[PDB]
Amino acid sequence: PLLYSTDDAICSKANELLQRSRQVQNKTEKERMLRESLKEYQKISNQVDLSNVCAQYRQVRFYEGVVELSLTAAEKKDPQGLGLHFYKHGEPEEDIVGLQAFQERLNSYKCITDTLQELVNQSKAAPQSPSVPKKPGPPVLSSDPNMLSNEEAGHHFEQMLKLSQRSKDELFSIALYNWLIQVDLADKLLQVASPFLEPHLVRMAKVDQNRVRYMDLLWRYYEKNRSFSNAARVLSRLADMHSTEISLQQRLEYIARAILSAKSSTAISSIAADGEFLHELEEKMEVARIQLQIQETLQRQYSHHSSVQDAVSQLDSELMDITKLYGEFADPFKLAECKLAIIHCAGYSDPILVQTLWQDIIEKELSDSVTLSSSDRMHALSLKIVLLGKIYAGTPRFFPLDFIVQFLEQQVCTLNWDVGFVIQTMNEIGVPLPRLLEVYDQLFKSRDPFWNRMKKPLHLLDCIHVLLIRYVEN
Repeated sequence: PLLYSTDDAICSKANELLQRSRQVQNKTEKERMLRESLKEYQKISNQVDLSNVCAQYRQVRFYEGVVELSLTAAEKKDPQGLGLHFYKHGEPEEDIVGLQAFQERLNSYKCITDTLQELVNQSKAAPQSPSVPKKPGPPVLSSDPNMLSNEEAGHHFEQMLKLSQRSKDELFSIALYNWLIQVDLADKLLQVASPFLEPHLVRMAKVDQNRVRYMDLLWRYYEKNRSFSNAARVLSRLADMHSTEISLQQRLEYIARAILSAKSSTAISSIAADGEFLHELEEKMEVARIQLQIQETLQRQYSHHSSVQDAVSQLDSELMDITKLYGEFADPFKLAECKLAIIHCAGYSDPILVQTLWQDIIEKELSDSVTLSSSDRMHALSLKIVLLGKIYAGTPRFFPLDFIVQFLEQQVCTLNWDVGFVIQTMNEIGVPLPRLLEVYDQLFKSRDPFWNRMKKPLHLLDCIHVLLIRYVEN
């Protein structure tokens, strides 16, 4: 009906590919004339609709058409920098207007993957010599030159890669890679190190939801540099600030970083930002290990089989906001050792508080031991106390003898054992020996109930005398 299209976006390319098959081979005939025709006689083709025309373009290996026509496309898509702030502005689509020009960009992305698969693959014969109906897309492999110039695809690779490495702008680099680099067998983005890789990586990291998909890549690819001894440089970026909560991986990181932890080493310039932060991380590491020990006990309890009804009233509200929450509050199993452990881990200074925690701990261990003790209640007590005194480096004001001693004398009173052995438990916990003398002299005055029955003066003085002369702190 007189219909006539002066400029054609795809018909020209379709016809030209028909001629490429029948008249002009891209690699061996009229390559420069084909480029020039591509720009000036196929300038109208510029933007090509992913269609049958593109399917017949796939069988030939030419790609200078892809890159330059895409340039003219970004010309006919972004007239004056529309693309630059498209990503650069960042997630405004939440409306009918935002998801508008994504069309044919997502199509070029999915299509690129389709092209990657079909172009990389082989013909019917190459995967299977005999040929049944042929899938459109795979390159045919027949009557290839005697010389091993048959494998054009290899330099096709080299060419397209140069295209990636070399461009006036970033248009065919960053823009057409969305559904190609996040699919199998893509090595261009990793090999290239553009000065814009890092900013896109930080932008992806900013959103936790976006970050998780790229998280393993996010740490490495984000940093061009080895980042040899980065500690909390990705940790600030790391989401949920999850240092002491899960403890099924936090300790894995703690050990795999602490068998290299270098404190006072001057590895990183900002002590306040890295040294101070990693110091807090070390405190948190103690927190996580201790809380994890709480978890392991409560989880493998036989007396407490399932843990369905108690743990979630604690976990759902705060999983691990603060250590003392679970250390002093969130332990239905009634652990008190955790309470004083977090009073040392999280410093609190009440003689009455510290003292009561001591009594609560002693009563907890004796009660558990009667229910279950390896040998002698005192021996189980020794197990627990060395465990506590090893994880916690002793603080001189935070480990007063006066507090422990009354309960130790209570234990000697209740459970009769060799006098040298209670001395061995306290001695092996590292308890101050000067304060041992001072406490055992203050306490002796007035014959306090704890020191009654005079079990030690029997042979303790002489045993400790000989023990000391041969050896210290014994």
